Amino acid sequence: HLIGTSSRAVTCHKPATVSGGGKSEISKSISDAFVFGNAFSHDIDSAMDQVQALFDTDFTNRFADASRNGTDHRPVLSIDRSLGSVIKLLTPSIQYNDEYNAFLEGIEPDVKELAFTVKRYYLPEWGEDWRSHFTVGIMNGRHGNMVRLDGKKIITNMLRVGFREDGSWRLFTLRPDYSPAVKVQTEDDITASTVTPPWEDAEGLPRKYVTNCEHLLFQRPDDAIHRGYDKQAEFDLASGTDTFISNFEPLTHEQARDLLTDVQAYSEFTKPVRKLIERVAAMPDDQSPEFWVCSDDPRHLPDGGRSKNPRYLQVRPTDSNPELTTVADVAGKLARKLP
Amino acid sequence: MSVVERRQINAAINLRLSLLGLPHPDSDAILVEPLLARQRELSRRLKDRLSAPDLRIQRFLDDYLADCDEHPQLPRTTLVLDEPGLARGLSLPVDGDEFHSDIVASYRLVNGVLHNPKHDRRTTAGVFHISTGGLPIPQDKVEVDKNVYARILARAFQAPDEELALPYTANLPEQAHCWASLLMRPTVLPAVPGRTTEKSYEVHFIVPGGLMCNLDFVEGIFGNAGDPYLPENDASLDPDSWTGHTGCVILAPHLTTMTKKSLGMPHYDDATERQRRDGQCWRHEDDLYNDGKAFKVCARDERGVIVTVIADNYFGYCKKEVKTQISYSANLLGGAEEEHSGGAEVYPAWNLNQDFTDRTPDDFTLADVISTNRELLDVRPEGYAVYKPEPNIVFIPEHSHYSMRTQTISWTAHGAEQTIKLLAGKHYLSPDGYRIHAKHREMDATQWHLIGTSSRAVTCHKPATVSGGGKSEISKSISDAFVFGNAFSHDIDSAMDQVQALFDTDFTNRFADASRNGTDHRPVLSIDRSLGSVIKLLTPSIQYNDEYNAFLEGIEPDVKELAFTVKRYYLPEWGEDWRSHFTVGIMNGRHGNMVRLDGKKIITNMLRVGFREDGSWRLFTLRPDYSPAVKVQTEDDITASTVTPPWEDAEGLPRKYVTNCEHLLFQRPDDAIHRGYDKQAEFDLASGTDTFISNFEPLTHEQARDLLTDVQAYSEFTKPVRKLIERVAAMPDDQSPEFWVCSDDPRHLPDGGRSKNPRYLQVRPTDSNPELTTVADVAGKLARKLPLAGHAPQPIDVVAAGRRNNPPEDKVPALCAYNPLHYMELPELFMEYISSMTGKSPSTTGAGSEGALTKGPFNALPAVYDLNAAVLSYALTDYDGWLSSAGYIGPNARVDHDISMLIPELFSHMGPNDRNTKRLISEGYLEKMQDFDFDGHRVLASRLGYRINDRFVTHYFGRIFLHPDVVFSEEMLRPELQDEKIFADSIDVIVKTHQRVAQMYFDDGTVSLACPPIRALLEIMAHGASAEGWTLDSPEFRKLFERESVLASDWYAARLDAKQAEDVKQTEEGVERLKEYIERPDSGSVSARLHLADRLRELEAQLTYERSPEYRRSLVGTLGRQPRFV
Ligand SMILES: [Mg+2]
Ligand SMILES: [Mg+2]
Repeated sequence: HLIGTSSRAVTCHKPATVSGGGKSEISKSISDAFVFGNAFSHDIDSAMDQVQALFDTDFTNRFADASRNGTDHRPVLSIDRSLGSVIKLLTPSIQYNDEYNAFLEGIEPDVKELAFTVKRYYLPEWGEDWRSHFTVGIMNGRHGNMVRLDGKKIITNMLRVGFREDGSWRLFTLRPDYSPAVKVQTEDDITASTVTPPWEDAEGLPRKYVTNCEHLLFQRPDDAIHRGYDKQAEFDLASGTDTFISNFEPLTHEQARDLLTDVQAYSEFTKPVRKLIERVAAMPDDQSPEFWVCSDDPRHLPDGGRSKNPRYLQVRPTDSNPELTTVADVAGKLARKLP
Repeated sequence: MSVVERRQINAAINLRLSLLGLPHPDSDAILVEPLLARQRELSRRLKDRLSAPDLRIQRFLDDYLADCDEHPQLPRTTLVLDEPGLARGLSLPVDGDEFHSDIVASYRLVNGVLHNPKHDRRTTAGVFHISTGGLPIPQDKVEVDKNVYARILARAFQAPDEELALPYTANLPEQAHCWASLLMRPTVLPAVPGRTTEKSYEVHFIVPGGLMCNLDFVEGIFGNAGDPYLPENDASLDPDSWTGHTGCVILAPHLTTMTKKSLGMPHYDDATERQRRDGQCWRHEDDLYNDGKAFKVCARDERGVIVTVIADNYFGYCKKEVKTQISYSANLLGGAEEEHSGGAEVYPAWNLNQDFTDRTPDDFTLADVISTNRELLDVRPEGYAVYKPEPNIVFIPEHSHYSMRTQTISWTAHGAEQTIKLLAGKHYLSPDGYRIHAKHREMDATQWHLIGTSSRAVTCHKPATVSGGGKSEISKSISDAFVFGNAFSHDIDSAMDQVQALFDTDFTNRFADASRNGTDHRPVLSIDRSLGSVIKLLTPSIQYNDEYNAFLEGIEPDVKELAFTVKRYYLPEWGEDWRSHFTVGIMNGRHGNMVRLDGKKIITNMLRVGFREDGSWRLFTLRPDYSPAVKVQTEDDITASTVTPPWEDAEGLPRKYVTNCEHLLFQRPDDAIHRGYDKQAEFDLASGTDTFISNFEPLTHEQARDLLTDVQAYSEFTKPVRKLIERVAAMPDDQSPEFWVCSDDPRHLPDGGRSKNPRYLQVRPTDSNPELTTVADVAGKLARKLPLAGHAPQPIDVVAAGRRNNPPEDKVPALCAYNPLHYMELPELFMEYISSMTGKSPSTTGAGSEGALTKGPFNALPAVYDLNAAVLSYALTDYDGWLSSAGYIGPNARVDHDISMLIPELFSHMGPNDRNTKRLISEGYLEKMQDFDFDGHRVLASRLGYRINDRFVTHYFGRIFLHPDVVFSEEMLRPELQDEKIFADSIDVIVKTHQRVAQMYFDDGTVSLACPPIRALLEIMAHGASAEGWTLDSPEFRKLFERESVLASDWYAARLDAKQAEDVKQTEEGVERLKEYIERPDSGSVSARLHLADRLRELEAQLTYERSPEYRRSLVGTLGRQPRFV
């Protein structure tokens, strides 16, 4: 699919944030927080009948301003109607009548989600027949509930917003047209800033401009002890050769050869760490370096546990990914008619 | 291949072209030149001297064609391909990557070599021509006059220059024109210890240089026998491994422009009805031979020399001709068969979850395994051993404990508990061969479990299977067919409440044998109770009592599956709070329905069994403990087999032993055009660099770069093809090879479409995964208490022929009366084998026929030879004839090959007694097909034999599927419920085809050669009754097929008398051959090197034994030899 990225940056500043308030999280991409589910329907044929009736609805007289009614005649599956257009069309709005907003409230959330799904995947090659591409599977002769597109299950994107009291996740579906925002990190821990009138207009509203005083970030991969979870730290710690690492346990060649055949723990690491364990395990005992660090083994404390403050100097995201940084700079300059 | 290997082949090629005086590239030479000048001069003094194999061929032609206008003489000077690889290097220009002639387009590829012949497809209509003057000609073949054959064979050696041009020199200032020859030794009789020596016949391919790619093709399949001029390669000087038979194949596409008139064939007015039927006559003087269509002409008789000329270069003709000549040698040799079959040694496997304790019987100990093969074992101090020829095989003491959680194997030895690490990639063999290995799931590399594979092979054999009947699927692994779904629950709380109630059930008083009650007190979630135990615990069984099986039948299917899921994933760490570990997701504030283990969705294994009428897949859940059976492929297309008393017991019931005559498999990846679908083909076509590929489109570097940037198509390929496209895209324009082949782009046809016959030569699975083949052989020998070193063949266990079915269409006949699995007694089985009906090419009377045992187009001999030996291989062995269904079950239940994949898994989970058809019938698992009236006409449905019922499905498919009672609907088990008319029409088509095929045996008179069983069957098929008035129901007719009848018969002893007489004749000929050769004065040097002195004494010892009545008694239980060929 296509991703559209606005060139209009909304630069966010997260100051004066206590420990555990989420200072570094503001520049961390939300794509890794994605949870993937499927679409479930207790009765797909009764659901597609309401979707078909919803498609056959005359949406032209929906606006609160009378001058706007009778101007938009695009059907829902029209090529001239984007996926976002259909989402706004079926969302109660101030611009819509009470006649229409009351009608929108009466649509089942199961039906609204299926209507968006048909819109997302409709191909004009299908013509009038779109129901034949949306079925439910039959398992052991019994009808299933997971909606399928040409046999294949439909995959939905979700994010967690808090936990229930019983500990289970509160998952919520993202809009079909939502895509993770692109973040260009500008600050992490030590920030130098200034306030001036805007550099492009001395008579404008003053602004704050910041830079990062640090060229390497002193990261604490707390949850890297859970193999496969902290993907970034696992890549940072395994794929480098000059990484400054602190509060980790020094591991030996034989320890890497033992972990290589620890099939459970080995299969849980992300691919960068699995590669690192392979390379170390293949080293003869006379080949240097003598030690290596694994992302899931912090420094063993003499008491018995392990250090809760593992650390390493991380290359800044804008330097490890200079291309996307250039794209944002070029795009942001076009947005402001700047050379 | 490496650049070094390619320069060595080119160097060997240059030496041989220089010996023949032919032009060759100019690229130490001072060193070999005096040797070359010497060998040339020795060669011109002996010029036009024929090698020993060519002498047996030429002497045959000179005598067989003694009364003809022409007396064809073989090419006296040829380019002899005495080493493997030469034909590969010669089939492409030395300096270029592309070659074009009027018959082939050849390309050097990144992933191998590509050869597109003039015709992309094989045909059968009027293709097999047999010369008169030899053995009888079947009714379906084209009859060619002996004189016309001589004129054809004479013109076959008059080849034009363009056809003689080697591809090796196509870009050189001067080209090399020559004939090329390749000697091969294809297997005809397999080796069975103490029973038969592996015997092969000898074939000599003699083709013009422009057909070099055909020599590379057959050399890869059947091997290279070397320089035929050397005594080491003379089949007659080692007669114990020779069948006494010689084949010859000439390829001459230029024969397609012969006129019938120039060949002296009669005009249509002067020709007989057989000649008019066969096109062996002309009308206009411009009429081409065989009306321009492809053809091969063939001459052979009882002497054992078959000479075939093929006028088409499509590679299928070459391998099928070798198959024909192997079948020709088998019928003339006796005691052997050539089968159009696939097969595999199938070892059943189970998912053993996390913990398993070894259960080795008392007659199997590691102490005995060590002392029997201690020169092969490195005994470790902890008390286990490692197989030194393959260190990944590890022999574990009996009664050991396997744990996946702690990842250990523990036992007691040397008065101490021993613990070793359970490694992934090792094969832990119990003293009886039972294998434990660690594996992670396909959809979750972090989910690990133990796999247990039985060392007790159920060796499956799939013969007489028409095209589309699933012949190759018998050996394909069912792993890639797995469909993965999730666990579903309408209400997980109420379901877990019923599961907890189920766990707190008193299960100890469950048995029908009341003395077995009160003995098992293990809870459901006990460590001492296995996952399979819980499944057997909740599965209705005849071992349980009436009240308990009713209690089980009252368990809802969801609760039963959830109970198994709780048992599958339960951990003793959880204690008694297992409920909290199973929940459903809350999405948008609404409770979901996917059962989740600690938050993660549970993944379930499923298989498709057919399609609904709307096209949707019929998915069915597998038992948690089901794992795909291990399949060691043994056959595919060309099978040499024999029937002897078991090699471990001369008094035992005779068995069949098979081997594959092919070493590369000529695969046709039909569905490779659907990217990602055919994972095996896509891996084979992309991961290689030496693959022989045919009927694919040659692709350029630029086309790889365009495909690399086509995100949709590129992402749909499997990773191997994606990696190949990446590599070719990175290639500059100055880097060779210039071409490559993509698995989804077959050869583009001149008429717009693409070829439907894409082909490549596949390395056999037993050769591409040699470690697993070693594992099965070691495990199988331990299961039989045999030493690890030595040939230990496994007999066939199950014979499950496949059958293609189809619903009726406007011109296609109804062939859809069979249900998933039929059992046929010998009479009904051989009406199927004789007919081999298929909906493809349906004639005017019913349906089409592939001939007897599907060898119709691959048999130069009367089919009745095969039928006599085939009927004996079932009567002498008590082999049951099974018949699986493919394509359709009735007119409306399409199943494709879903059931073909299920048959090996089904039988592998059935023991010997389970598969015994006499108790299956008497216990109500097999229903006899009954005749019925329809529109006043009696529908003879009884010819279909027996079919499985739902009791068979519930009991034996219940060992694979979680809910077996729903895998097959009633319309699928009793297909007449779909449409009675279409069912009656199918039987009518079957009965009418039985008539047409059996009648051919009367038109050509070969029915007079049939044994009494086969003879009366043909009379019944063709006329409605035998000469004695017998129908299929008559007890006198059916008793002819019983074992005690054939053993006590005179026609069987006559086959055993003929067998002993022919073996004595071959040996005494081999004795006179060696005596003569050693008594030559100049042959003393080779007698010392080849140990011909010892070999002659072995022959004379073999001759005395073959003459004794002791050898005649050992022949009882074998197929014998055809007593008369006319
Ligand atoms: Mg700080
Ligand atoms: Mg075949």
